[PDB]
Amino acid sequence: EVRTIKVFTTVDNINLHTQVVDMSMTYGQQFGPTYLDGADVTKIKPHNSHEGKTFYVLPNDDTLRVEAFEYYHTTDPSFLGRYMSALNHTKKWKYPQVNGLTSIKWADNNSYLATALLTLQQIELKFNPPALQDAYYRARAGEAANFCALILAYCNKTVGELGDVRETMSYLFQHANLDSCKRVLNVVCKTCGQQQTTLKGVEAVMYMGTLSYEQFKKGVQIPCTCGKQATKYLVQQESPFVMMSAPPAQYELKHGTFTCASEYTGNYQCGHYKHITSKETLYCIDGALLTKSSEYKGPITDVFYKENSYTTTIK
Amino acid sequence: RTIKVFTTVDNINLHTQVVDMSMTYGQQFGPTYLDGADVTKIKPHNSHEGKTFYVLPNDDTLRVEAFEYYHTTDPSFLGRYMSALNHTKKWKYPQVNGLTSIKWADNNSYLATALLTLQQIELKFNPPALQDAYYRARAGEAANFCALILAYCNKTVGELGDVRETMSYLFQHANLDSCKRVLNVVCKTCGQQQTTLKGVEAVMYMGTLSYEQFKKGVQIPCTCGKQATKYLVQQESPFVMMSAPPAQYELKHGTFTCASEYTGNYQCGHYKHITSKETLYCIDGALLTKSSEYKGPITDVFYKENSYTTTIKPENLYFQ
Ligand SMILES: [Zn+2]
Ligand SMILES: [Zn+2]
Repeated sequence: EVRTIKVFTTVDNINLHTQVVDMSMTYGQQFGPTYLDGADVTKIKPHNSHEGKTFYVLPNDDTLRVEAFEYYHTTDPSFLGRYMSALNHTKKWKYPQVNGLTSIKWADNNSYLATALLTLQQIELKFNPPALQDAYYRARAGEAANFCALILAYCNKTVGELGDVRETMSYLFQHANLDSCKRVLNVVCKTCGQQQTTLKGVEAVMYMGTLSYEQFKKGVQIPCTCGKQATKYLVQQESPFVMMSAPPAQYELKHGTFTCASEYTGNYQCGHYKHITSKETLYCIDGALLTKSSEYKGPITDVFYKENSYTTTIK
Repeated sequence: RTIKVFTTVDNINLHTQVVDMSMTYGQQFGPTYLDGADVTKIKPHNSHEGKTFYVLPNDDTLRVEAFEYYHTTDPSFLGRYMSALNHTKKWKYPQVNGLTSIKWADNNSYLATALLTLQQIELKFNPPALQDAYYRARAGEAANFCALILAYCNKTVGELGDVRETMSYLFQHANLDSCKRVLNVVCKTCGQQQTTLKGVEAVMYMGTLSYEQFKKGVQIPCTCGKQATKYLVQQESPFVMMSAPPAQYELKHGTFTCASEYTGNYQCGHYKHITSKETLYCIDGALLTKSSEYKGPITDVFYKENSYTTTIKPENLYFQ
């Protein structure tokens, strides 16, 4: 009167849970949304050949919730669904090697993801969630569908939406081990005196307002709260890299003075990112396309620099 | 001879300048504006001494000032803001039913109902520019707020606007972080699937005007081919906005906060605003009409909210 097969369910592909399913009910009626080898089988009834196979499901009990938390480092019950929704699209993208880096061929307004992925491959960073570390290793090998889908899911963005590199890195850095990173700034006003500040973690590696790391060390003019103008400069830096960002204008990149950079062009509300990396010369990676030149000038928005330990000699 | 003036991108940080009356403002500052009017090709006058002029964010410091005030990095923003402001400063902003409206001009009806709506829902803007201008607009000086909405939406004065699109852009610049929405979709073949939305997506819905109908269930396609039922499980927000393609719809006193009526089509049309107070009021630019009931082609309805949790049991969804 009820026929069954044995299957395995999982939210992480590591902890497998035996389930006996009724062959007259769909997987969705028994599990909720269900996937077999990436394929959506929610509307399907079980087949004899499915016996023994592993199905991804969403976490709808305490056991699966704890396992999702330990793998993704999220308590949001919608995370896996939104990740699977992104993954439906990113699994169709192509991820060619371009000058030895995994890129992404243009699809679905994904240029900001391409330059973020290329950047992550050139700065020293360790991700805390096992799912993000695991997917990053796979991305490095040219299978970046899981990693891109996770990026979208951790930024709560959907495929096709406009992405911003600065916001994207900020979300990802929040899931990286940047706790030891340290930054000390000093701000001097001719009338108010000087004020020092110490930043840790993500705030210690990102700055908004200047693209030049060397200008940041020499001092930048910023509005002072007294209404006058003041000079802010970097006193100390402890981090494996720094990310310098600014509202775009026209900026010149020169070989050997930076690690990599992002350029933003086209319609501002739905624009296009290109990646520039410094190797033996400058390479402009534009999705699957490659060009090379001695220098590069354009609307740069983010520049990444290598760092270890810096202390100023100023004052 | 020469005179001292102030340049600015945000009207907070003022940069002292000396200009000469023999050259244009443009030769000295680049593109330059005085209360929205383009004075790039104008020579300074005696009577300009001490006035504050907007300039484009043409070095790193000014680009930081513009970013901190407007929360955009678009280099075209300031020019577009000024171009709109040169017009919106000439609009009239009468008080209608205790609310700041806009007298009709330049196809601005969508901005009027957006402005009237913002004065009736709880919303905090993140950009200082929008915060400051909203407060001024609440008090009746809405020219800068209206010009900023145009700039943020990449719309020019005179262009046909869309209220739903306009609110999307404004909500994008509002603190909606803690807003949350949980939905359930039930298919007889596929079972249940729950979805959670945050931010702008948690307060906006396209497909039905009726908040009550959203709670009770709406029919949608399922990828298996049958129709499924989508309904609201949980809502945490100070308001919700329900939108639909325009259709004849009856608004009843006490059942909604305010709504937008649209007459026209995809190329050209006109919006009016309907608010529920002691009775229903249709604010049509400067014009006020009071009615016990209202019937019209409604496209957006706003409702007050705080915390909602469904009492539907999935197993009973179709007992209706
Ligand atoms: Zn000061
Ligand atoms: Zn179905």
